[PDB]
Amino acid sequence: QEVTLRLVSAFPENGIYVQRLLPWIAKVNAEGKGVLQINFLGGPKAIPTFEAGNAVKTGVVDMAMNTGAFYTNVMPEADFLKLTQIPVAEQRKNGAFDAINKVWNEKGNTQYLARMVENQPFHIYTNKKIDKPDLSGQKIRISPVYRDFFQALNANVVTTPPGEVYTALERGVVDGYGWPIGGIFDLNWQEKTKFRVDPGFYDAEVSLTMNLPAYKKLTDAQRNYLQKQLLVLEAENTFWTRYGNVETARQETAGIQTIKFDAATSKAFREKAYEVGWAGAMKQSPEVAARFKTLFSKAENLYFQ
Ligand SMILES: O=C(O)C(=O)c1ccccc1
Ligand SMILES: O=C(O)C(=O)c1ccccc1
Repeated sequence: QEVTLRLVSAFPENGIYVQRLLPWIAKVNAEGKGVLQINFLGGPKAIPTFEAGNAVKTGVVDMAMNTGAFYTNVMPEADFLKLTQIPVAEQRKNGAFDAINKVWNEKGNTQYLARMVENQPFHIYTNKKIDKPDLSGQKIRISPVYRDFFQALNANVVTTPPGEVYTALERGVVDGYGWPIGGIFDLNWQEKTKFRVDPGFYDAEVSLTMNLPAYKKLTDAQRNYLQKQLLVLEAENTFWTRYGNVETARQETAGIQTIKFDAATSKAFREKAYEVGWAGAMKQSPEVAARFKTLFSKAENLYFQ
């Protein structure tokens, strides 16, 4: 009657995302005895960051906390969730959530369960000051989130998982990196970060996913309980707006300088991120990308303007 599901984190255990995950697992377990439990396996030391998506697809683990940016090896469509401009509660009402799950099911043998990070724009962080929206000469650490935009800004790019960013900065292998507004202190990157470029762009996606067979094997009661707890997790996404503000102030206090462009240049920079981001998605998966685009836009922005 009680099922135990094995869950891995693609992010380091000392980061904010695992700090959010563990109290939720604790609640699931405390309230789920006799019904459903989650066995947290650990972070990248258990399964490498870029392998967690495949581990879920193949059932080596039941569940993961991960970003689609880390499992483009399963399906390139996985990276598209950075382009959401409505929050997950609204995605559940407008068909976006179901559309995501349809693709994840078919192309990845994966059920898309919940989004536990949103309202976290991405930024360029760098040690080489710029005064225009261009990165010529710079070598920047990335995941797939940033590839299209940073290449369009003339950056050289190199892929690393989050746990190798500190080392890349320490060795001076990169001038900078992409990351959300929040979290740069968790793995001590502030030590080697001089600037953050504004504005931010896209919206970070960190979600829970599950092996599709394992999801289908749940009893109705187990699935209903899991769903209740998944919505409980998402209801706490109000945190992210607070965290963004605190982290922005924390960077200023730490002496990280904000690079700002004028109003027109800033507006065009964020527009460019979305234009090239969607153009890349469209090349990668025309039908899925086009469909997601119509479901991911703000209600106020989806028609003629
Ligand atoms: O820069 C990354 O590693 C990345 O892709 C990501 C995605 C979501 C949240 C934080 C980082
Ligand atoms: O709201 C905060 O002060 C904040 O940034 C934070 C960070 C981690 C846990 C709790 C709060």
